[PDB]
Amino acid sequence: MKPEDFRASTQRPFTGEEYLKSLQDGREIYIYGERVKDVTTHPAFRNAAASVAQLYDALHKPEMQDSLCWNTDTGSGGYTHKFFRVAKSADDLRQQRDAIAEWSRLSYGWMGRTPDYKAAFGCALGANPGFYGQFEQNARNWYTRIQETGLYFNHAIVNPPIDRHLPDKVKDVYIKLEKETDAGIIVSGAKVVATNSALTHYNMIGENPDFALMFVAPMDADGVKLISRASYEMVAGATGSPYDYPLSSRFDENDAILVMDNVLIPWENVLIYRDFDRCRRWTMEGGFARMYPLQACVRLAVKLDFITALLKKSLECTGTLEFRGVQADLGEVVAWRNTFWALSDSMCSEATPWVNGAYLPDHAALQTYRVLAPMAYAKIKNIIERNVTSGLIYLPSSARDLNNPQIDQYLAKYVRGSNGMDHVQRIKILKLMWDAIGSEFGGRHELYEINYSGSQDEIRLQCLRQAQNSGNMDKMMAMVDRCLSEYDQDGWTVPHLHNNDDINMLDKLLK
Amino acid sequence: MKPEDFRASTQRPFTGEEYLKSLQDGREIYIYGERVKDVTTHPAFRNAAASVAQLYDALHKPEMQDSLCWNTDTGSGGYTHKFFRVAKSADDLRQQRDAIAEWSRLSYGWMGRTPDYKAAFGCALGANPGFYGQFEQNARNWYTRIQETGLYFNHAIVNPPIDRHLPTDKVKDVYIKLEKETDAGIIVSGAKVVATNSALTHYNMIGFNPDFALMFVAPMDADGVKLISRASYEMVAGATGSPYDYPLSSRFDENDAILVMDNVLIPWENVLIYRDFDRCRRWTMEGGFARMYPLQACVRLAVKLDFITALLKKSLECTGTLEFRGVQADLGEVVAWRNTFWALSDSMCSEATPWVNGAYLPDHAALQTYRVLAPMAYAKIKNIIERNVTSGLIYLPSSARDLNNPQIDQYLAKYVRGSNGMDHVQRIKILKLMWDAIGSEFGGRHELYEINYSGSQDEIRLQCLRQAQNSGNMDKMMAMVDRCLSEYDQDGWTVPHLHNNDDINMLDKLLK
Amino acid sequence: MKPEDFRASTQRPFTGEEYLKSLQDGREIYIYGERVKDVTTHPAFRNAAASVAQLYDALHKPEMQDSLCWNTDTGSGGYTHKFFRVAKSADDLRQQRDAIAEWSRLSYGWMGRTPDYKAAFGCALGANPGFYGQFEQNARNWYTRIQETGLYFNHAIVNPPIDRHLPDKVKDVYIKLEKETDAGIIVSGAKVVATNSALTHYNMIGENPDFALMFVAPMDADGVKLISRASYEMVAGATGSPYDYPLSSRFDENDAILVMDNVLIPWENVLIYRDFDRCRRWTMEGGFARMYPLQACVRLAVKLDFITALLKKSLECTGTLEFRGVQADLGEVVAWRNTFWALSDSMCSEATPWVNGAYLPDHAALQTYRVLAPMAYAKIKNIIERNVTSGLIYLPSSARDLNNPQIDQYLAKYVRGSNGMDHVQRIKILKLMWDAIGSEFGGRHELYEINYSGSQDEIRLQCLRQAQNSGNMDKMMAMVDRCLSEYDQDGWTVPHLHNNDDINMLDKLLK
Amino acid sequence: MKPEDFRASTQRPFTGEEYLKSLQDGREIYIYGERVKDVTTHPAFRNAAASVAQLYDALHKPEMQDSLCWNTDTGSGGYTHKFFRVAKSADDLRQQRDAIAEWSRLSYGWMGRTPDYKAAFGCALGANPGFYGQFEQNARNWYTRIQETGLYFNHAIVNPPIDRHLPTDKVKDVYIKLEKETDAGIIVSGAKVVATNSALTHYNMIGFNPDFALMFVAPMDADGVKLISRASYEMVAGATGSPYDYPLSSRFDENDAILVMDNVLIPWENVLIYRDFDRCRRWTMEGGFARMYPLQACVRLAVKLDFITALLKKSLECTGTLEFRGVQADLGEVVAWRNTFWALSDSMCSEATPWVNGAYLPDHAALQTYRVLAPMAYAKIKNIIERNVTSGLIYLPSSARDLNNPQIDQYLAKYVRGSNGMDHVQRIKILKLMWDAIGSEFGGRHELYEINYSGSQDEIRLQCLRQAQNSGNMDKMMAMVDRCLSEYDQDGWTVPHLHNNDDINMLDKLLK
Ligand SMILES: [Ca+2]
Ligand SMILES: [Ca+2]
Repeated sequence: MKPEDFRASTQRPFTGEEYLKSLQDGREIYIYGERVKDVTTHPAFRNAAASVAQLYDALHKPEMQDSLCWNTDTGSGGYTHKFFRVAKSADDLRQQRDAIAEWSRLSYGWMGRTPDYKAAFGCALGANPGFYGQFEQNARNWYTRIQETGLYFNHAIVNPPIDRHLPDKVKDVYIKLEKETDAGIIVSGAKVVATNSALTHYNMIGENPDFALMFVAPMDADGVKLISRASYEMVAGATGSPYDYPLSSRFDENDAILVMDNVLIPWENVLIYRDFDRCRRWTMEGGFARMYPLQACVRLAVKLDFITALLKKSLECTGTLEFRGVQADLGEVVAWRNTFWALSDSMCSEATPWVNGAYLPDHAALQTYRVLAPMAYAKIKNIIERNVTSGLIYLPSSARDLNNPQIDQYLAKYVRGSNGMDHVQRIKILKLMWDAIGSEFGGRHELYEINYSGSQDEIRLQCLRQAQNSGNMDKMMAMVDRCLSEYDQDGWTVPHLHNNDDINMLDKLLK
Repeated sequence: MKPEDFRASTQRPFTGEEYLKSLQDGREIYIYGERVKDVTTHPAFRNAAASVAQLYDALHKPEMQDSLCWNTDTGSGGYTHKFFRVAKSADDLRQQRDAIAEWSRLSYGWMGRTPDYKAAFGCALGANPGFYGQFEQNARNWYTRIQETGLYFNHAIVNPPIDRHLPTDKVKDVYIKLEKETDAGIIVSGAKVVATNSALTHYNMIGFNPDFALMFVAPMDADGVKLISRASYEMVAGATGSPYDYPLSSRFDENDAILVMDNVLIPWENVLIYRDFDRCRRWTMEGGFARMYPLQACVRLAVKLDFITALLKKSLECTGTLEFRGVQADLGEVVAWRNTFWALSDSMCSEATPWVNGAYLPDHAALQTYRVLAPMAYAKIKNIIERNVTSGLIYLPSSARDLNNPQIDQYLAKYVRGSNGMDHVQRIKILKLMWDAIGSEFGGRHELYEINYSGSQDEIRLQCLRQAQNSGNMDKMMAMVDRCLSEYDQDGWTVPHLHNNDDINMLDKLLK
Repeated sequence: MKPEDFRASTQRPFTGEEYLKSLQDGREIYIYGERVKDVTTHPAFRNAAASVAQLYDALHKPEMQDSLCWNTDTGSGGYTHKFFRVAKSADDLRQQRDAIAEWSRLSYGWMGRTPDYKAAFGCALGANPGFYGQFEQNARNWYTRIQETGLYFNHAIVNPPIDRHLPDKVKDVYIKLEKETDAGIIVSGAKVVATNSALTHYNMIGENPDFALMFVAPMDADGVKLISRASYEMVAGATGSPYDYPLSSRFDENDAILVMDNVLIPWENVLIYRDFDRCRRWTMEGGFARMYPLQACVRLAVKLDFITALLKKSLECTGTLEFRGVQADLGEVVAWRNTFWALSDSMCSEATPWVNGAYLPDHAALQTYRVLAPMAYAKIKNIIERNVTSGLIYLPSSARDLNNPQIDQYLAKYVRGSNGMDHVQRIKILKLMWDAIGSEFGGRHELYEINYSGSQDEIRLQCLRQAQNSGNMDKMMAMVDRCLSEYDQDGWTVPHLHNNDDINMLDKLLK
Repeated sequence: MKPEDFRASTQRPFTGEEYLKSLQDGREIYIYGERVKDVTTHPAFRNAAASVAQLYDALHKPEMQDSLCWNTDTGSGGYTHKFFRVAKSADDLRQQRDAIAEWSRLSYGWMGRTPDYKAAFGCALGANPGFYGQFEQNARNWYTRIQETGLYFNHAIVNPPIDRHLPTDKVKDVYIKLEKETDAGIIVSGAKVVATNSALTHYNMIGFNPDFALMFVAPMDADGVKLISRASYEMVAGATGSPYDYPLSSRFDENDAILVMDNVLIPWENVLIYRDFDRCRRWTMEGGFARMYPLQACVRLAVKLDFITALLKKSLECTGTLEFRGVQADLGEVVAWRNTFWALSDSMCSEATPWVNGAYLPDHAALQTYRVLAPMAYAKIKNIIERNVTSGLIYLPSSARDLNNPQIDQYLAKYVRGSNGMDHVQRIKILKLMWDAIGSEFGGRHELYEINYSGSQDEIRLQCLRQAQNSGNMDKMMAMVDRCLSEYDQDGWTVPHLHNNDDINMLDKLLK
């Protein structure tokens, strides 16, 4: 059974209930040395699964449909989330920017790999299917399927480590073509950082041409397996509570290892085959890399709306918000929050036509978001840590402490909010702040924001390459060349400026 | 004679020639212990004056007029720089953004107080004249005047220091204060500091016991108006250097002066706020100028960053270090900062809101963001340049005189070539241009200017916070946090879609 | 029964066994809404208690005694840890510096509030007992007791928050004298950030003179209670393993709220009584503030030895240590690690005589350590996070994954060390790094290092005040004043320099 | 005539007068397209020459001799600066540290290439002469010479740029290379860049196909030795300023030149390494100099930070902002950085280790730490100053000529007073001193110098890592991590004092 067959109607994406039923497919997932029977009921994934299901439910609410949905461009007569359909103007991109922000607000910016992230990949297939040559019809069909059903795609792109001392064994670790058959291709290898793949329907995977592949793999195919990292949702449930870990308990996106063990990929799922030329050209010509950072920038901007107000609430509680230096530190967090919204505005207003009527967001703004976000996030976290100087480190252990009157009587007296809040509300706000930055979930989120789109050198190199490839550097260079042409070793070459022959005193001085 | 009377036509702003003639008035400027006889010929100001004159000439050039000008809204049938006329849409602001960029490119982003800077003040007077009460007609007339003529306004806003040990009488006399009220106007005395490029301006706007609660326009040639100049990088570059050695110092120096007002008569036609503490306190928020000028400043910086970015790339091509991954990454970060200020200027226009009388204001959050980011970005970009041109800047031959002496030149031709194939003349020229941008006294002054531009580091951050609070932005962010908090309590979830931990919590079994 | 009565001998401090027995005293501690019966057996404290007991055991090992111990100066004929006795030379301080480093190495620098931290307070009482006036004999007796027994002292100094809108109620939150009796004083209030107080014997607590107090409070006195924060030791035990959380499982120092509810403090335990003059003078004259940062700097330097080598091991595993930029980032961590050792060298070599033959470490070096440590620690953590770009975020969940052959077979193939390490060793190293920086314990440690001795402005202000009070600023100022005296508005005032009258061209130019 | 023959006595180093006479030789220096006739009288070098002469005079002053000098170890019965004689204990290094600080205080930390900088090279030759093989006696004789006379040595180590597009023949001719071997010595050609203060030195040490594998001593007056100077901040300050306006530029400028060697004859007595790639590669690690000079550099910077710290405090007293908590915190951080470099110099001496022939070397880890921290600390301190003197530096009156003109001076007396009660003359003087330290072209050059001092940011960090590895420090840190790892495995603790989690782990009960 195909995931899309769980829908009661072919004219709309999944509802939350249909999405949850579609995950009960015998996918192979491991956590804590055991196989997961059902992701929708398992204590490590059930609330994250319920959080994603809320996004699907919002598409069917009349009050949210103007902001979230458009009709499909397929002629099916149905509707879809705006970011699942190819943008054909700067205004289309702005409407998609707002639809992404509306979905991101349902997780307060904490879910980074929701269905709209890879919906940009579906749009890349639909806008430029001709790029894939003999696999053009696969690109067209996959765009149609993703758009109409609201299929939850992810990607597994980071390669696993290689032992430099191994013999043959080295060329077996990476995703490699092992056999070509009539039904399709047989593949083996692994990809790391398969973020929230336990809750997805499909994963896109991308001098020996056997390594030059791009294909779609279903989460329930024989040989497809996930090896999970520690679950902050399960730990928060087993040893904490929603009051103590309000983000860990519902928004944890498990960063897994995606294993492919002798997996048959049907020809209908192949996009690039034994083609080093198309693989090298895909980052620049495919469209996806020129589209997804719009989603990521908006998602971060929503998370920064949350962090900014949460920091203000935390400082109202500590009473340090009265200090000039504290207000200045909060003001800088506000400036960073404003930056990411302004970048998303520029991404849309400066959008350019691409191919087949499609529009792409401003490429310089996408690269800028990638460079600034790790620095802004690390700086904002340091600002929070140095401003809530004492308030976070000694928080009572549990909601159980508030529910024990022998303990609660002291918390009511000694842990009140400076701005008049009762102890229950003060502790609640500070626990929410701690889960955002210092819990294992908070620590993982920092590592995620810093390393998301690559190393610090790599993101800066790609920002430079974009300025060069777009012609931006040539235009900046033309201005410097003009400045240089206006003078030489003999003086000005322009008539409006005064030469120094009448005022230079060096001949008279050095005579 | 009024400065506008130097124009041969009432249908356009000054040409460069007319602007230069208008500066040959009774202005009283001191530098190096001497009174300046004529700013347009004096070795400390002549090239900076010639650089501003080029901006005026560009307004009348067919190849530039399309990007720079619009017709006046006064019914005169004339034209003006787009930023001298009130914006009435988001598209109007984008056109003004482009017109500012075109003028800023004529100085490669190095002149920060050109006439378009205070043209936002003229627009503030025109958009909201009713704010000034009995002085409403002065606001209307000044808007008309500035717009049609392209008058070069400036301001001196920073108060001078006060000795805390002097009597209460002596400390009060230092600030701008009303001395006497007459039939012709008001008599004022005091001083303002950081009167950047006031030597080349027509008028200065001066603003904040009601005798201290004033806002007025003062001509640069009024009796009792005097400027005490700082050291001239233009004059030093001319006397001991050359355009080759100091290519920016020699033409774009904007002298940061002390503006003195010694018993100056201000006619009633030039008064905007009079003995009114309420209007003075309300002006930053309601006047409009503070909500307009950072659009000019952000664009000006973005143009300077276009210049610095490519100049850094050229310098690294010469040193040959551009082949290193870490060097390319450092240049990539400069590119990201350059991109940021352009993206902020895009948002300022696209997110513009209606104000009063059909006027539009740029996005206020984006103006505050530019003010906070610019000092950090500029200091970081300068550090990136310093640590990447590790040797190339410090030993540059002294002078174009070294290149013009064959005995010295023959060794420079052999040992100081560009790594990318440039001859020594071009290699030294590029690196001297980079040094003038960052390490010369002009380069050092520019860093101090970009860092301290719109106030202290705490003040700019406080104003960014105040804007989020006053606009309702903080209330909306707070509504999202309040919604998160309402979804659970000390007993569990308050929303039905999430699973409570009663079936998995192990603390009862573990404890007791 | 007194803690010291648990020792089988009066001529040596506690052994580990005797220290553990001494904690079974009916102290009142809460965690997870429940009373703790015994800290030595409770799942939230038992390993942290066992870790402290190892320090006591090391004092009795012949192989460690040259580095750890000296004879007492009390005439008892016994021995003690070197830092529990007053230093009387620069060499004494250097020997105490080495003894602190030896004890700190037993927790790899992760235990910040071990008995040697407050041993500096015992030494402050012994070096200057005359400061306490009528309480001089209490200072002498407490120094003797702490030194001979190796009593585990802590301090509770951070005040709890105050609700600005409360009426009377405001002046009840802080530690305040409520009654003066023949036996002693009655006190009430609370102190926050009582780090590892669950494992201590005593805590030192320090216009209305009822608030101007300094006294010693036993952990088992009626009305003395601790309200604990979440236990990373218990969470690591319940949902993890030593392999998964190797630091959280044995070095967690619980940051508690210390409550004093109508506590009788006997006159023998009072050090400063209703004396605003002595309270204000104590930071500058007491000695403790001029002593404890030697312990803290050494402790951090040991933690940086650990982090530096752990980062190198982690980069060997990822294989990125081959990159120039990665080696430079590691080199900076090395430079920070070297700084804190160099500061501890200067603290000892530049030591000055104080009172009664006692020596104090260099005060400028103590203030410098306090300013630099938050910046260095935040920077080192950012270096680690941006250099282990992928390796930390997807680590398999558990030692249970390695013990399941179905999962282990893929980890053996795809998660090997780049430098030839097997997957078990690669995962182990990276989990150790993650527990140091990203676990909740790692997050708490960052908050601790940043905020330890106060806000960022406060530590910088105290560094400035030290330069001014010591005469250092006056000497730097004398050099600037000399530079200024060498010229005036007319030229040089010194004869060796050439005036510019023969070369100044301004008269000729401006004529 | 040899430079040492200018001394009236063989029992002491040069006096200031004798040092100045020794510079009036055949040295060939160019500046501003002209050959310098006499460095001691030329307007670009005369005060820098006079500043170095004061250091030599201080060696013979009773009030300073106690801190600066020791007897020679040569048996001559004379004395020398402590840093010119091989250290044979940790206490010897502390005494040399203090002698360096005393000399550095005479320039307030602004002269970075004074004679004590390369005196560490003389000590490297004396401590390990056997390293040089057949040139061992040259090493011994040069140590004796440098120590007894106080010869001013320097080095030019940075190679000049090479055009990558030139033929393999042309690119090779650029670097220092052996041209011919004769009976008298060797003929060399090539160039070195960043020859800081070479115009005022006696000899330069020049070091790294075996023709390129050389180390030798070259006198500044040898035929074919030429300097091409950078712009002179001393001359510019003299021609267009005054000591009041530029108090550091006017006396402490160390010109960063290009050192050219055109068919120079180097006598065999001056050769140290000849056509030996093995000795050239080993010299950084085994020579001793690289393990000695950073003690001088760290002390010199620490003295400059004593100056900057108090100068910042004086400047903030004048602006009156020192009353603000955030301003006091910013000054407190500058104090912490100043304290760091002194603490590093203490550790360099107390942790000194024995080397060869009884010689001691400062702690190597502390030298590498100083190199990594100094560029970050200096850039941060400069940013702190710039953002805290928000207005005070940018508008300073142009000249002492303004104070000497009563018409201008009367307004400065009223409007430019110090907030702490200082008169305008003292307020402007302090702020001009601060500006010359950070924003003048001299201040800009000093920032570039401190940042790029001992190499690129990656290179200094790599050398810090290599030192931890080569010394065994990394192995010892690794032994601690290996011990932590050995205390547990995938089955639990391997140590008996800790409790395993079998009784509390809830995963079996929770899963399956
Ligand atoms: Ca006049
Ligand atoms: Ca000669």
